[PDB]
Amino acid sequence: PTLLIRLQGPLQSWGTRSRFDHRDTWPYPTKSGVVGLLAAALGRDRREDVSDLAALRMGVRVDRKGVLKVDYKRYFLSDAAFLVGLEGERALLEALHRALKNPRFPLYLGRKSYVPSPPPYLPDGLVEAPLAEALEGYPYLLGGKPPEDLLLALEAEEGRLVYDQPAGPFSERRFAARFVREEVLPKERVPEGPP
Repeated sequence: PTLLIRLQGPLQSWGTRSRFDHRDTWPYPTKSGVVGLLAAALGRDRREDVSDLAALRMGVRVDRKGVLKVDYKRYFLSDAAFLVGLEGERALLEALHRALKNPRFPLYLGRKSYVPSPPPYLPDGLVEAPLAEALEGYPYLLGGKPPEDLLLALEAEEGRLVYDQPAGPFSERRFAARFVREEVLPKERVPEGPP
């Protein structure tokens, strides 16, 4: 029902495309960034259609915000940890689940050489629940319970616009606006981690 992935590492960078400067970063993973990673895992050529991936409904749980720093110019998120969920058609999610375990192309957290640690694959990440519940109920990515309430950023029908919805093959760089709603997730909801 919902595929969960971990985006965690010493360095990450995420771009929207109301066109975005490659030297900037969004505060948490973007739909375009995540779909790019999914496509890499599947081994898709950049010219290939990604409408099936774009149709997935995405949510982000910010387990650890990480600190905004400069890489030498280039902004990045230091030591951030994100849980990302994707809800949609089962066969595709299962294919993605397998692809993430053994990615056909290297997975990077934004800029090539930002290596994930731990890897994005979560062995128990394919949850039979809709997006919000899947994200709410997954164990904290770091040890213990979250010490404070978490940010949850959900694809929605209303809210704030972000131009990160892949609307054609990545080679064309065609993106549309989607609404993302930011909510506060009570810390008591999240089971004790790590996964």
